Amino acid sequence: MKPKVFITREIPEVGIKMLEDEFEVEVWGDEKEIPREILLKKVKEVDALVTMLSERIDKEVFENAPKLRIVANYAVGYDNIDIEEATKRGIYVTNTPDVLTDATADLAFALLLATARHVVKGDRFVRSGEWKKRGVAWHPKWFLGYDVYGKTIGIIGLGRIGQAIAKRAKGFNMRILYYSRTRKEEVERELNAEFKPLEDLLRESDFVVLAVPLTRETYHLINEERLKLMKKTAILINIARGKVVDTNALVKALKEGWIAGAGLDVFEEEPYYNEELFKLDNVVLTPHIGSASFGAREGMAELVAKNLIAFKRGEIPPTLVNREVIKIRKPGF
Amino acid sequence: MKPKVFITREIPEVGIKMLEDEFEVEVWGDEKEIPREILLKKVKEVDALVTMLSERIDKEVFENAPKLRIVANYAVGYDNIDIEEATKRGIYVTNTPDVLTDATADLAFALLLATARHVVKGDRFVRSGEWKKRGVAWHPKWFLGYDVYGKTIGIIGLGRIGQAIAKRAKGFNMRILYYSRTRKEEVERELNAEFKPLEDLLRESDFVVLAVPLTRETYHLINEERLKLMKKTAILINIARGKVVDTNALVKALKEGWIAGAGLDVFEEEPYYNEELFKLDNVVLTPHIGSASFGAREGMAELVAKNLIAFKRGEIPPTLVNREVIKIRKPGF
Ligand SMILES: NC(=O)c1ccc[n+]([C@@H]2O[C@H](COP(=O)([O-])OP(=O)(O)OC[C@H]3O[C@@H](n4cnc5c(N)ncnc54)[C@H](OP(=O)(O)O)[C@@H]3O)[C@@H](O)[C@H]2O)c1
Ligand SMILES: NC(=O)c1ccc[n+]([C@@H]2O[C@H](COP(=O)([O-])OP(=O)(O)OC[C@H]3O[C@@H](n4cnc5c(N)ncnc54)[C@H](OP(=O)(O)O)[C@@H]3O)[C@@H](O)[C@H]2O)c1
Repeated sequence: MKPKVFITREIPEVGIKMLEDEFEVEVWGDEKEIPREILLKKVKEVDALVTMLSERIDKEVFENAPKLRIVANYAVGYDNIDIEEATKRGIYVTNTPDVLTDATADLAFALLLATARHVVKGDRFVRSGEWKKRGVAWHPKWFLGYDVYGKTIGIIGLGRIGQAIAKRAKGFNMRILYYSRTRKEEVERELNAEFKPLEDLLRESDFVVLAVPLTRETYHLINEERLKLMKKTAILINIARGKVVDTNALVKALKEGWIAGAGLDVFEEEPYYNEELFKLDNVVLTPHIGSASFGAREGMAELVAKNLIAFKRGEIPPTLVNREVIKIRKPGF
Repeated sequence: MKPKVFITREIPEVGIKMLEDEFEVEVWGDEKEIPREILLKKVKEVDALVTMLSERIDKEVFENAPKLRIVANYAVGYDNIDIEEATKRGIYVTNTPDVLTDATADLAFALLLATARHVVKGDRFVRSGEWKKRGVAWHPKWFLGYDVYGKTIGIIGLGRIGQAIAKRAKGFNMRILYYSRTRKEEVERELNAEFKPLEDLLRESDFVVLAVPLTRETYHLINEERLKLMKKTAILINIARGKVVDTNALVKALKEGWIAGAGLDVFEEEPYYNEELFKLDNVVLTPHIGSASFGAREGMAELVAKNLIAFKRGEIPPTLVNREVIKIRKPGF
């Protein structure tokens, strides 16, 4: 167990214990994210790294990590890693797909329902004592929300999570529409999902759900132009990446009533603060807790360890993101 | 259109307009529920009544309503009406089943997911600016919640809404258990639901959902004894009636960690206020908004009108609750 690995956050002990028997492990345990200056210091002697989205693994990090051969992201997304640069350097990059699919799909529906039915607003009304203080038991128009069952859901990005969201949508007998980079006729057949050009999906959906990774092509995909295409009664749900949505445009759309509401788990900056957005009572916000379930956190921890241990043994990591690297340099330290 | 009807709340205009062409309609439009003294005054000359749960239609009301022949509840529950007394007097009682089934089942799942994943707590954390102010982007243990997909759901009361909840549970690939007064083998076959004695359902469920009406038999069904039977990681969801749950016992169970959390849409008194309950961050509360969807409210309004108009025409109301009354007195004014 001579290989050295530095883990940038206190992930589940199950994964740390698996790594301890194969690597010399070090784990960042401060309350705040590891400072850039300290990260550059820590990567100087490591053979492997386990990172969070908060760490920008760019060329500067690689230039300061001469022994680094594998970076395991404790996340399924990898927009925080310069994949092209890594591959060029023969550095393997892994992520945690599948093990967090159901937790994120569950949260996506939690936001869809909470936003559609004003659960957060209702909770505040009761909990604050306003309900009792005002002395009125019920009104027909109070917290009047949108039906979900039988309605149309438009999923943008029909990947691992997009499909999981579609499976749940069938439990609500919804009409499923989707727009994605790759068409999946088999999924279309099995779930009765129907492919639609982005423009038509936006016009026909009662609920628009974002499940695409952040790339040059998805950056601000949902802009002012597209928000205007959506139904005024439609709700936008984002569990993908904040930068996939033009926040200023979204806030404008909500204030002007172009759409009915939005449920967001991701933002353009994290932590995030936007006074105008936070004033709106037709939005539901969560701090990137998509994979925050006991099962997901554990699976992610075990998967990160599996990838590093497989690599140490000269095997191809199970969830390698840049497979071209294999031809550049064979696995191992 | 000589029959007179008094409606105790401003329900959707679609229903009021349907009634206007067949009855002389009067609609209570004050901010607060109609006072008892005024209700007794108003029922003196009416032939029909459209009531909300806030109105207790007991013997005292009947004794003061000599012309009353039909009471249409704008609700599916009717624990606010003395059905036995009504029948005896030849008074027809109708409710609004089915038209609000999907809205309530949707809200039930909204609470299940919101409670399991700490959506309300997360929203407060972001919205209050605490997330940004503290400057920490993410922690592995923050808002750590329970997986829903593939977990076990125990539905108590497998009726219209209980079954709707089970259909949604299949979208989450859940193991479905149920305890109800009547066994439905066909539903067991179609949804893979499994009947279980109440005690076994409580011990085996990860999520316990209440969907039974309030009766002498369901009053405080979930008491201290039964809360102790549930898993310490289980969550209780109540969209039925508040009195089906011993609130003091529930608060004790939550404070002591007997169960993981609870999502409640109904309370023992409405409006409700309970300082100890409202302090708990593992509960989600909504003000009886189960049927608060545009579609449900409209369907309910049309159904109430359909029942009264059918009755006027000497027909049996579509959703008559006390069918024994037909033999007591034929329909009509
Ligand atoms: N909020 C959270 O906590 C959380 C949790 C997990 C994931 N996420 C986010 O969700 C993203 C997706 O996760 P996942 O595992 O489903 O990823 P995945 O299976 O790759 O799915 C991504 C989907 O987006 C499609 N796509 C990519 N670029 C597109 C474009 N330009 N236009 C239309 N569709 C495009 C992909 O198409 P292809 O078939 O062509 O590749 C695929 O269908 C992650 O990258 C991450 O950003 C967030
Ligand atoms: N929160 C809201 O806004 C909202 C909205 C709608 C309804 N509700 C509440 O939900 C209740 C149920 O509505 P629904 O239309 O599903 O009613 P429903 O079809 O009668 O369903 C009630 C279910 O409870 C069962 N049940 C009755 N007594 C029982 C007992 N002692 N033990 C076990 N099971 C028992 C019934 O069995 P059987 O087959 O034997 O009759 C039936 O399966 C309503 O009465 C109301 O109180 C609340």
